[PDB]
Amino acid sequence: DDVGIRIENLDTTANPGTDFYQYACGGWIKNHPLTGEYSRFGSFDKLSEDNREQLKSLIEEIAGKEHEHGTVAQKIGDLYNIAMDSTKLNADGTSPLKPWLDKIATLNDKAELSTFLAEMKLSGMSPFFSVYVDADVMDSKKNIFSTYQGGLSLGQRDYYLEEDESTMKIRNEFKNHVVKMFELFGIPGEQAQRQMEDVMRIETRLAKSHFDKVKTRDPYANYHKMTVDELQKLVPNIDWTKFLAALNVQIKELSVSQEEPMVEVNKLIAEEPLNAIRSYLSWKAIDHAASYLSDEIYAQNFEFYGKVLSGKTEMQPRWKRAQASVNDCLGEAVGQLYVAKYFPPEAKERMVNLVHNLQNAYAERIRNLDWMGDSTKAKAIDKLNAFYVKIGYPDKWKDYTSLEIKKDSYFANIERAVQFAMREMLDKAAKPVDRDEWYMTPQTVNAYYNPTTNEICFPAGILQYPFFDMNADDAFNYGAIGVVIGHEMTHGFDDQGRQFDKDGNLKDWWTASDAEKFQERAKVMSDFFDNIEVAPGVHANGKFTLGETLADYGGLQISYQAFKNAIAGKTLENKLGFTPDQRFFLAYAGVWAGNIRDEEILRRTKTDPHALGKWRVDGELPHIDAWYQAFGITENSPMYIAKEKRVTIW
Ligand SMILES: [Zn+2]
Ligand SMILES: [Zn+2]
Repeated sequence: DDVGIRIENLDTTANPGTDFYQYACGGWIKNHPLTGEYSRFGSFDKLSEDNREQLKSLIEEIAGKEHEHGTVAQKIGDLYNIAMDSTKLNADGTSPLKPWLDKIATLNDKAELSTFLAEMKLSGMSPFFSVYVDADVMDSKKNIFSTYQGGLSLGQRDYYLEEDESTMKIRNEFKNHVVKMFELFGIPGEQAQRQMEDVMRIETRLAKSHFDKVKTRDPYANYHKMTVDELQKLVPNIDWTKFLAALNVQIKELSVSQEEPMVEVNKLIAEEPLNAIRSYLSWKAIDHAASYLSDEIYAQNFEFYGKVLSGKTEMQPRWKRAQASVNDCLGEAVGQLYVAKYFPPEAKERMVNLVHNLQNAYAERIRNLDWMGDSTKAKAIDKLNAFYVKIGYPDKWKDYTSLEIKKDSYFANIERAVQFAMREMLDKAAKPVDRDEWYMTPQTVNAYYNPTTNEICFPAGILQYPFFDMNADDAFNYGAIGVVIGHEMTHGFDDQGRQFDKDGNLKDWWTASDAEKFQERAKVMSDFFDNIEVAPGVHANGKFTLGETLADYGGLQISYQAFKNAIAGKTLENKLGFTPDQRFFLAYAGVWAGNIRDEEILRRTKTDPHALGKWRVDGELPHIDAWYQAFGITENSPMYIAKEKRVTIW
C-alpha cells in the first residue's frame, strides 16, 4: 500500500529529537500560508473544505440526469432541480401556501387548536412552544417526549424586551418586516398592520415568560416529568389527548422542560381572541415558508434575518441554498450516494476491523494499569467491549420509501421532507432507545465518543486524508485515525467517562483508590505541560488541557500497540527511507498539521481545552517509549525525558 505521508509536508532540516513537529509538518506549514480570513488553518480545516466541494459536486452530478422514480437519487436530484427552477418559483408566487393560510382562516373554536397546533408541528412549525423526543436524561435506555419554550420568530427573548436604542431598532425592523411579508401574501395594508400587532403582542408575552439561554442548557434541571393528565391540569386550554393523538404519540408520561412558558401559553390561548391567534399562526406559516417561494419573498426574508439580524451584506446564490435544502432535509439519503462514491464497503470494513483492534489493544493495556483496582479493570473492559461502534456509514439506513419527491412545488416537497423527519422522531416516543440509529450523517466531518451513550461515531466524512487513506498502509492509518479514535476511546474511562456506566446512565464506578491514583498519574502530565513555553515567556496550562493531553497519550499507546499487533509476522519495508514505526509517528504528527497566528496562539492558550497542534505532538511523544526507539532519540536529544519521568496513565 501507499506510504501516505508526503515529502512536501516535512522539514528535514529539523532534528527529530529537537522539534519533531517541525520535522514532520514544517513543510505543510510553509506550503499552506494563512490567507487573511483565518487565524488558524490545519489539515482538519483543509479536509472540511475538501468535503464541502465533494458534496457540491455530488449533488450537481445526481441532479444532472434523470433517475428511477422512488430511488434516493431521484429524490435528491428532483429536490435540487425544483429548488433551482426560479421561473416556476416566481410564477407560482405565494400560491403553494394557500392551503395552509386557508386552513388557518377556518379556525372557529379555540378547542380546535389542540389538533391544529399538532398539525403545524408535523409540517415543521412551532407556534407557542416546541416538542421533541430524545433519550430520557434520567433513564438513558428510554425515550421521553419533552416540551420546550418556543414560539419566537427572533429566537432570543432579549430582542423583545430590552429598551436600548439598538434593540428597539431591531424590534421596529421586525415590525416592518412582518407587515411587508403579510402584504406580499396579499393581505391589505390595514389588515397587515393589525395582524403584525397581534404577532408582536403574542411573541412579546411569550418572550417575557422564557428563560435565558444560559438557564435552559442544563437538561437535568430543565426537566419536569409528569403524566399526560397532570399536564392537562397545568395547561388546561390545550386538549393534550387530542394534541398527542394528532402527533401519533402514545405515552403515559412526558417532560415539561420549562413550566412557566407553558403556563403563559395557557394564558395566551385563554386571553387572546381567536382572530389574534389566527394572525400569529398565519405568521408562523409565512415565516416558515419564506425561503421556499418566489425571489421577492426570499429577498424580503433576507432583508430582515440576513441584513438586520445577522449583519450579512449579500445573500447566498440559489445553488448554495438549494444544496443546503437537499443536504439538510435529505441528509442520510445524500449519505448513501456520498459513500457509494467516496467510501466503499471495503473501506468501512477495514476501519471497523481497525477499531476492533484498538479495542483489543486497549483492553490489554487496561489489564496492566497500576492505578485501577481489579474490580474496576473488569468493569472497564466490560464497558469497552460494550461500545456502540458507528464507523463510516450506518448498518441500519433510514427507509425513505414514504417520502415522496415530485414536481409540484419546492415548498410542497420541503413540507413532505419535514413531515417525514417529524414522523420518524415522534415514532420514537413509544420505543426504547435504539443505538443503531445515526444522529450524524455519513458525509459529516466530525467524530466523537459520546459518554452519555457509550457510542463512538466516526463518519465517512472524517475518514479521509490526512486521517484515513484506504490506499495507504497500516503504519499511516494507525498513526493517524488510529490515534484519534484511541484518544476518543479513553473518554469512556477517564475523569469524565468514569461518571457513566455502559448504558450512558449516571453512575460513578471508580473507587476512592482509583480516583486518588489516577490524579497521581495525571499530575505527571499536568506538571509537564505547565513547563512548556508555547511562546517566549508564555507557558501552557497543564491543568486546563489535562483531559485532552491524557487522551492523546492514551491514543498513542493504544494505537501503537494495536499497530504492532496488526503487522506482527509481516515483512517490514521502508518507504521514503522511513521504517514503519517512523511512519506511524510521522502520520500522527500530520493529523495536527496547522498554521496559527501569534495572537491566536495566545487566545487558544486562554480559552481552548485542547493543546495546540504543535504541543499535541512535541509534548506527547517524549512520553512514548516507542517513539524513542523509532527515531533513535537519546539522552542527548533536547526532547528526551528520562524513562522514570514519563507518563504511565494508559
Ligand atoms: Zn505497514
Ligand atoms: Zn478528547
